[PDB]
Amino acid sequence: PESPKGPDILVVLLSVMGAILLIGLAPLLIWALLITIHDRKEF
Repeated sequence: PESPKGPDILVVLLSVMGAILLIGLAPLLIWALLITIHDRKEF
């Protein structure tokens, strides 16, 4: 019935899937920021 309706697995799995996405975007965001920072430059 109420087998944890929060299977930590599914919740952990989603959170895991979320962490993976953040990790992948992390360097892109940092690179993007550096690039945006280097690409953006004023003018």
